[PDB]
Amino acid sequence: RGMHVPEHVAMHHTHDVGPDQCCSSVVQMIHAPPESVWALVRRFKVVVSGLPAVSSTERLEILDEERHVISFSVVNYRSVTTLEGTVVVESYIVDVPPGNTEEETLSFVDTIVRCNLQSLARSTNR
Amino acid sequence: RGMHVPEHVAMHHTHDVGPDQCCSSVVQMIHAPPESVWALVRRFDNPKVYKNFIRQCRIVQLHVGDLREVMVLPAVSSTERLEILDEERHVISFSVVGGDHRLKNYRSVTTLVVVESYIVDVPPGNTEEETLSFVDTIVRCNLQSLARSTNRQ
Repeated sequence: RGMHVPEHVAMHHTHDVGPDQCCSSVVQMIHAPPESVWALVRRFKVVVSGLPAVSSTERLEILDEERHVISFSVVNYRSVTTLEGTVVVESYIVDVPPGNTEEETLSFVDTIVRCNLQSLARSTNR
Repeated sequence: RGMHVPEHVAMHHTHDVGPDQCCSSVVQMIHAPPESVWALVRRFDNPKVYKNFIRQCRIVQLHVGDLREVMVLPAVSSTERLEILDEERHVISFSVVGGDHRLKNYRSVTTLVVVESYIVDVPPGNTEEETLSFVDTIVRCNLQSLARSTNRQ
């Protein structure tokens, strides 16, 4: 967006759009210290079942302990995650393969992140 | 929370866990008044108010006995009722009669002590350590989504 401190969020959360490629931002912050949050955002659970099958092909491309950055990816995703307490932004990338529209998908890959960075705040109250 | 909590968590939750009919609770706590909590949640018209992964939803000619047409990827679509809309003792329950989807019998009791009880005809022709975990997580996200939208935190 142009956050409070988009500084390590810069090169990362900056993703290239495309003709089929997409991406978006988030608002979820925590008041427990940041390194106490990183703690949990470092140990690779949050398929979720539902549909008959469930596949993924994930991979780590960035790991930064000193400044706090872990970039997920697929084998298209390219999730990036950043940080009196702490902030936690979010962004990713994706595909609209014939079958839907961005206002279902990026709102199908949107709604989950809140339910993933919301899971993180409970575990570090405030 | 605690043990003086049956006030309306008796005549509801004390409920028929039959043979293939499972259920489970939900630890959640919000710093707004239960009245402030209730308004956000009361809204059965739009479940979107706070409930996740939903899509557009209508009704039938909100009320007690008036059906709705919520819908959620590939395919699946949910059709519910509102057996109980108790507005004084914060309680909503609603069954998914006339649904399109797999997961069978339902009566999602959301009472406020803030707890959501779910029931699922134990079999979707599948496991049981998954039927609970598939939904109980779905449940999880929503009440967590309930919390956010009111200034609990």
